[PDB]
Amino acid sequence: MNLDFLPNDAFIEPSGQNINEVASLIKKFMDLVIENSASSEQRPPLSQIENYTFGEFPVQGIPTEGILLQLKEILRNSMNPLTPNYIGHMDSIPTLISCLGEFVTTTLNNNMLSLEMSPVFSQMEVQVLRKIARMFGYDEQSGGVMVSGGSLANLQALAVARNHYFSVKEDGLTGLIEQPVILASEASHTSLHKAAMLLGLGTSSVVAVKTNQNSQMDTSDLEKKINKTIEEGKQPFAVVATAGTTVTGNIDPILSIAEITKKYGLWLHVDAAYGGALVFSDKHRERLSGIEKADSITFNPQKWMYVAKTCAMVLFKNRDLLETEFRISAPYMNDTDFTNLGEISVQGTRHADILKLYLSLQHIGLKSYDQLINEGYLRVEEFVKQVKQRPYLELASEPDTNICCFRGRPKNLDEKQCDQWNLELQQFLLHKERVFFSLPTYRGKRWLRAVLLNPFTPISTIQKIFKTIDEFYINHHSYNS
Amino acid sequence: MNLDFLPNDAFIEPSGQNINEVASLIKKFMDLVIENSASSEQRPPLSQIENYTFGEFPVQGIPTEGILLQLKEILRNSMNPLTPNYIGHMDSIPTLISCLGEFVTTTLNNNMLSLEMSPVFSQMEVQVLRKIARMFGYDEQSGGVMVSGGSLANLQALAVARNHYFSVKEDGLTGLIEQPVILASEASHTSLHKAAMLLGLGTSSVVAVKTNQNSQMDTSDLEKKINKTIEEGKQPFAVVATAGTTVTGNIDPILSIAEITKKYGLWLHVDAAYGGALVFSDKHRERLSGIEKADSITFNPQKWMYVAKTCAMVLFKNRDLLETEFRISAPYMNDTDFTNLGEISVQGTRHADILKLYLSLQHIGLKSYDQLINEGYLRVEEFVKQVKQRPYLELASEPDTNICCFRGRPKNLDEKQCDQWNLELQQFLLHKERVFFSLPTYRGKRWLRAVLLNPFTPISTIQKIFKTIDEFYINHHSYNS
Repeated sequence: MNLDFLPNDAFIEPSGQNINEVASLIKKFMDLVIENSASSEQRPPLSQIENYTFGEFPVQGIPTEGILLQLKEILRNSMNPLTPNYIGHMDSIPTLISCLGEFVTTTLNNNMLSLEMSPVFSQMEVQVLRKIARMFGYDEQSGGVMVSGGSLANLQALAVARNHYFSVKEDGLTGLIEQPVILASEASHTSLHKAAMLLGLGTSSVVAVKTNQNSQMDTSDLEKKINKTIEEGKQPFAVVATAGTTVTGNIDPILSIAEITKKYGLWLHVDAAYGGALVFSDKHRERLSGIEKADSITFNPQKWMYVAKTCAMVLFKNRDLLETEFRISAPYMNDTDFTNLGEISVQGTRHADILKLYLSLQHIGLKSYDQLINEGYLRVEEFVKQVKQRPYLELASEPDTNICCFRGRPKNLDEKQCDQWNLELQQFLLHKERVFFSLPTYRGKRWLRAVLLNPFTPISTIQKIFKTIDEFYINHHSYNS
Repeated sequence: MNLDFLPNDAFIEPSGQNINEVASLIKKFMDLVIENSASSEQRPPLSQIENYTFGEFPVQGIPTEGILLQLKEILRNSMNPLTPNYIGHMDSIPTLISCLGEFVTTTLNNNMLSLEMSPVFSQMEVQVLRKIARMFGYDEQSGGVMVSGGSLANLQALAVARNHYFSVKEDGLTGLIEQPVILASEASHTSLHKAAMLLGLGTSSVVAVKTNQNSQMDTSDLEKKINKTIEEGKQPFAVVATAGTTVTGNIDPILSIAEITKKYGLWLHVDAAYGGALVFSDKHRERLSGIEKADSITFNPQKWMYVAKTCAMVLFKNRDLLETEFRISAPYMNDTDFTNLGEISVQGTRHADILKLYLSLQHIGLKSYDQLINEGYLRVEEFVKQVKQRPYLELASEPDTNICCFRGRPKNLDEKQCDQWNLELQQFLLHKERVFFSLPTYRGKRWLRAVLLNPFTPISTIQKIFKTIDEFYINHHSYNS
């Protein structure tokens, strides 16, 4: 009786008889997490060792002790992006309030499928997304939806555009004569190809446009590509403008692209998954000029807003387009004026991600977020200043965000020797000061990429890193030759 | 200096200077959550009041106090599925260890985009999904991937099938002559239509097949539909078998469907989002006989396994099909033997959901899950027994899972009067004993639907609701007439 087979703390009994055991277990977990996270800076950003002993469920439930030991062992070997010496990827330190809100949401166990399941979260999400859309420059007719990652947002926007221009919602793409074409920058994200493939358009449907030296779209090249594809059998219907590309973090000229698309009557989609956070900065918001011309926007607050994963949204200039092109009246649930979020979304059941974003915005505030963005820009400006004044160092392009991609180009060394030199420098930096630099391959060459997101990285760290770089250059065998 | 603009507990400093403030805030949040969840049974399962004052971000960060007040006021008005008197929907009480694991994963802030970002979680997920696939009856060639909800799993399976049969991965669906057809049961989930629409096949591509009295697919009707669609221009390519339908929770005859699909060479896809948990029950696993014949399976551990949302996976009989049909070699990240989970998935960045499932399996064990499933079946059997022996009560169909849909059919009342009687009975039951019954519309009539997932619901409760039903029937004005 009273569930004697289950462990005394398997569930939180609604009556509340086992409150003491639940409290003790929660306290143990909280203490372990606090101890692990407090000493993040001491541990190296990356660990080479990995664990591979899983996939054997026990017949008898293991006690809380032992489980805690295994959890601690797993945690020690996990990736460590919380240390200040991790400036290689877009992952950064998340706000504490967001993590606590995520825990609260998991404990509540509500659902975003319908309003009945989320009486308050649905309205909160609607209002918060409306405020964000207003901040991007849209009117009251604009409307958005939250998804799990920017890939789903891109897929939803492309599907809506395809349905609106071709009206294949109920028939399909088999009867169409000319293949639709989507034009994208040659430095665009890899999710565009997957989205095009999943919609039946074809992986080869995406047509790449040339970019200038700063990894920005070339408007004349875009016009030439549009004309060349029109003369052929295919017909263009969408143009994708990327703000904050993946590698160099550059921003396309959205204003000219929007003008061209309006001239040719194409659907303009803006992918500001990283650059969107600029709308929270008074000084640097103008870098996104013309974003109000796009027919849809993809935004990821989890990147530059320090919100625990995952938080991502897609915004549309017109709500009726989402209500008609995407929505299907097949479901016959209870009639309610409020539109269920599962009908106009790619996925039906979704975890309530609005709470963490709302809590983060309330706790930090607008001014603090503006200050954080300004500090990141200051760090990137100092990094760029240090990169110059060194003949052997060259920049891929002038930065537009807190991302800087640079490389070493010894005069005597050739391309392969330069790549080996860059890889050796990355390894040396990682092993000496525990500073992590990503090593992407752009334009056929390896570049050391640094994303400056950690608020605790000081200028002295950058100066010490560059001093170590100079020491490595002087001590390397190439200089002797 | 030292981030004087931010609140003292906005982030967990890697150095560890503000450990005391972080600990105090975490303790406050834990105490609030424990207090709220302990008294879940006292609060009614549903609350009519909703909050609508959001969407105004503060210029200055509010202190932790006040934020806690607003958080608790929000919590009090949230839906309450943790009470034993909530048997209306598939939502239930989640395991505590899963919630704690979710909190730990959020604190770690790793990523499933690539192995480097999740050195251990990737391997853990691969091994756990392999074990689950082996438990469904697949061989070593089988392979799975976790997504966010069953809708994404259905979309991925349908996309893989379409690419495999038609080879439109690089060209598109415009050149095809005959429209592809997918045959589904008339009681199938609404996500099939959305998946068909998103893939360019067409919302009308899905062809509905008749069902017997028990809401199960009719094999002869399936064969007739296949022949009739073949004679026409269209050509079938996939057949969808649903285990544990949404309304009545019935299971289709997967063995005969698989035999027919093999005879006609179609892709069989099994959607066991709810029924899949039966593979953890020794006594009732045989209800899923023939599931090993399917070319893909969609499973949702979050429903019948009491895992905090969201946890869902899709399994494939062949890994090479996923490696070829779905994977695109466009990304040029670091070369590694281990395949990145973002290339073979609909979404790139995903929160680590494997940890909560692994922790739940370790803490509870296999025997405890078997016992929980058996107890649910016992409750449903008692519910069915009580439903009979009452002339005015009729069952939609004989249950196959812990879901029972029944209704009241007074002899004198007509259809509209019967529907009004059912709605009034639902309201009366909700208002007297705080017992929540869902009110779906099936076959043109409203049915009181009860999903028995709460482990703390005893038989005496069922007897009490049935006595209340008898009292309502006797006291209703229809009986006097």
